[PDB]
Amino acid sequence: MKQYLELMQKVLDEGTQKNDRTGTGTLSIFGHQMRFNLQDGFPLVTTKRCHLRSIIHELLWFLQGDTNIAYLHENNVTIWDEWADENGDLGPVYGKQWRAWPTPDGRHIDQITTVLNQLKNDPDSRRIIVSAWNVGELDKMALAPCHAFFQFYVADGKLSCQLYQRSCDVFLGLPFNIASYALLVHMMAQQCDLEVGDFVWTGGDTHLMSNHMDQTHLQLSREPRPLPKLIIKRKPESIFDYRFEDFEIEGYDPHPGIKAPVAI
Amino acid sequence: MKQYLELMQKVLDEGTQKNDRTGTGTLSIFGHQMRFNLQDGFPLVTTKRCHLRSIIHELLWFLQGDTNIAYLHENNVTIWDEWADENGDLGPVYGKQWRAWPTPDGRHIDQITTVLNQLKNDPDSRRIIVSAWNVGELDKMALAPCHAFFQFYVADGKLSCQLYQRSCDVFLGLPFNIASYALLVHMMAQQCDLEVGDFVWTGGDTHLMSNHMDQTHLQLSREPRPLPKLIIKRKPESIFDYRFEDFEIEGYDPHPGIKAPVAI
Ligand SMILES: O=C1NC(=O)N([C@H]2C[C@H](O)[C@@H](COP(=O)(O)O)O2)C[C@H]1[N+](=O)[O-]
Ligand SMILES: O=C1NC(=O)N([C@H]2C[C@H](O)[C@@H](COP(=O)(O)O)O2)C[C@H]1[N+](=O)[O-]
Repeated sequence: MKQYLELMQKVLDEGTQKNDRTGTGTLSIFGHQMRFNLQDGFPLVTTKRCHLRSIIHELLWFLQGDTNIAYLHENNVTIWDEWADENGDLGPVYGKQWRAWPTPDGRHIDQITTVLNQLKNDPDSRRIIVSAWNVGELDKMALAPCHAFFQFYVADGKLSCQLYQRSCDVFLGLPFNIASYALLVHMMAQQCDLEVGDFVWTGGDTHLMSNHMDQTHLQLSREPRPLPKLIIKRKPESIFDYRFEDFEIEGYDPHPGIKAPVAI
Repeated sequence: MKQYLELMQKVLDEGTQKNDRTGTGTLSIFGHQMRFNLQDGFPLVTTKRCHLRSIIHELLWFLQGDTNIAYLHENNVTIWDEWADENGDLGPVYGKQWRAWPTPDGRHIDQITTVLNQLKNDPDSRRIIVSAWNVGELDKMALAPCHAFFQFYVADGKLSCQLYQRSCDVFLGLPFNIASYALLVHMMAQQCDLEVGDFVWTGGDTHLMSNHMDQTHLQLSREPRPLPKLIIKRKPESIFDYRFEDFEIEGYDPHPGIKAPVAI
């Protein structure tokens, strides 16, 4: 996508050399924002093939409040394996905070239901927020949430969403994060009887791994194809009742996949 | 300031009419980002006079973890009066969350010290964050934090900071929020022996009150003057040992003040 390739070029042109915790260098910029009109099409990167199957399953898993990879395994989704312990536990990561944020007084807050209530009963609210950044539980998480904080917004029958992503691997992480939040906006809009508006992506440390220079050059040579169209085949009675087969992507014609290897 | 006046014009040109909880209309946009190179000067709005005295005292009060207005009163700062109860209590707002975020296991997390540790011992960290968005304590706050979440970043001996502000009154609130965070970046840089980099402001619902049309037109007619220079007169031994008189602003020559009235 146009916005994505401009970010990619901007990191190459403007990134400063920064070490990360792996020891691999990165090229890094701090602070960037992009916007996707969801009425223009589903924002799935076309300049390299992205397997949507994993994105969907992960999102459904988040919404269940599940932090054990067992569900992902039933479906042969392995994207969380490197972080899981022998039991398949990740600690209180994303889904746990979305659905069951623990308070000092013994409650567990369902942030997803809260947001649905607000969208339905107080759509002009400037407080419609989900946070995964639970300071008291960070130590226990396999890793700190990258996509940390998001806000919904309703104007003119349109649902928009802004994500604050503290840390972003532009090559491996970003394509997947944008699709995942766009899908969530579509499910939220469906459940609230609203139209989709904008997805606004905001980045903190937004970086390319230094061993991804060739892959980045390769991708930047490719021309974006038209965006696909997301189809939702049914309206469940709840945001928690979606199933994998409810979603269809139409018109997706990507350039071939690019493998990007990682250091250990 | 240039960036500020462009935001102001952009809300007028692009804002949609949105009601708020007061009942006053707003003109609102969702998602905006601006950047201030702090080496170019202190970002205090010149196209209307801003009284820095209040900004400073409020910031020192935040850093104390104090949520009772008593300290502000000793100094005849009244900006929090409309929200305080008869005892002068605000509930567990900003300062309480910065200095003493309560965990379910009975701890209180000092996020300011945490950030200082990281800046000194692990400056490449992509997790150097302070959040005021404590989901379990929102109900008890006089109001939900507007400036909710911020991230620090170190590259090339320069300290940058990004603020996510969920809700922003462009006329009354914003000038004051930018100065307050720029001052914090200067104090943090001083304590960590770093140079100042960028302050990146990111907005959610960014709005002008509909009864501020005349004041906005007036201000937009004015030409920005050069930015002032911040002077810190001493280096305290701790981020908690700053005093009002440690700060001086040099070269500040603003156009006259503009009063903006509010509905009740
Ligand atoms: O969804 C995600 N998107 C991402 O881009 N990441 C990336 C950003 C970083 O390159 C890395 C996390 O490392 P730290 O930022 O050091 O925690 O993983 C994180 C990630 N995740 O852990 O789920
Ligand atoms: O620092 C601040 N900056 C701001 O711009 N505000 C503004 C944004 C809104 O116009 C209003 C808060 O109302 P809600 O967004 O409805 O909570 O107050 C909030 C504020 N504060 O409460 O400290």
